[PDB]
Amino acid sequence: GSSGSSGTLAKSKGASAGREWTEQETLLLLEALEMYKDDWNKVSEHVGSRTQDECILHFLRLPIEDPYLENSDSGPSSG
Repeated sequence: GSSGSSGTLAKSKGASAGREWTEQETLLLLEALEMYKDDWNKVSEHVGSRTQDECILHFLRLPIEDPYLENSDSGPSSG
């Protein structure tokens, strides 16, 4: 089924337990993406609790870049 150019899709997560990227991690990934942009081996190390593979994936997950749009707030300290 094809409607538009972009591959429309939705992700439903709630019960499936496993791994999760925390706002903290998300940033780390970027920090390295600047220095070890290509050097994945290091990237996986920069983060801390992530492997080369995982890192690569996460990278292809983040939302689209916007010119001007108020993003969510850090909020409380999620435990």
